[PDB]
Amino acid sequence: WEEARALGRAVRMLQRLEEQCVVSPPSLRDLLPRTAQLLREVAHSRRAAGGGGPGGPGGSGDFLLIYLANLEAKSRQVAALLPPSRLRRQLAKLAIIFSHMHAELHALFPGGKYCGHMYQLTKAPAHTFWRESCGARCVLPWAEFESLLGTCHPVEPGCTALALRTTIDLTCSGHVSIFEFDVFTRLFQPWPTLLKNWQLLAVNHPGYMAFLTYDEVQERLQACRDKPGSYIFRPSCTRLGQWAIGYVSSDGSILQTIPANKPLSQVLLEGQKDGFYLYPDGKTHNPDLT
Ligand SMILES: [Ca+2]
Repeated sequence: WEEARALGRAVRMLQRLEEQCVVSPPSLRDLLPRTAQLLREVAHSRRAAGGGGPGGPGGSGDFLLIYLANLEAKSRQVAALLPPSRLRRQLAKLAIIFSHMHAELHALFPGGKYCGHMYQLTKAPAHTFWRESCGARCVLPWAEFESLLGTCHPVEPGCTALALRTTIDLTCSGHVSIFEFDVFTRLFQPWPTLLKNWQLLAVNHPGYMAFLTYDEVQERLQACRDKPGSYIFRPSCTRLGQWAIGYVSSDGSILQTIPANKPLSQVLLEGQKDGFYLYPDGKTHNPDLT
């Protein structure tokens, strides 16, 4: 069967990369063997008589077809860069993407065993939307997903929709999994104003940084070290669905805040009032979040 062969090809490509990579999270040296070990687990479980969950479009089989083709494409990108500033950045972005691919596979096939049909989103309104719109499916192509989301939260076609796609699609696969929609709706809660929240915080906010690691943001914030109240906020790529707010304190040290149940807009507005989050990316413009 073709899925078994494809799983073997993927495990081999991850081993080649792992050997070609011979530090701080996300690290390809860590992620490559971890993802391979998970795929070996998936292969074993797919031998079982049941365990595939509801079939058809967007089920476990479809998820793996799309996931392993994308994992191949990203692995080719890494191989083409590795030695046998630009390079550091390209390998950082790809490490973030691998951290995303690992987290998604772990969320949906923990221990190798599919749970995409049972998976539950963090935010209840978003969970209901997914199960009502998408049913038992764990993954959709972007164009279908943009249509379904639009029954509730329509986005303007063109550059805005494409920006939304770039934000939601953590694995850069062109498909949205239930795990990606969980992360997105957690980050940009609350549900009733979901895309307004995303517009105000991730398209029109100079403090937002996507696809940057902890080390890259520290390097960025150090530049602001003489402007206390400077801050940037990014989605964590190691603790998916959480924000990490990096900020310059009064004394000039770089601290971190992690939001919990409060929407980001509330955290930033309260941190503005308290005088902590004042100059986004060190810029003078701080957007009004009411
Ligand atoms: Ca994706």
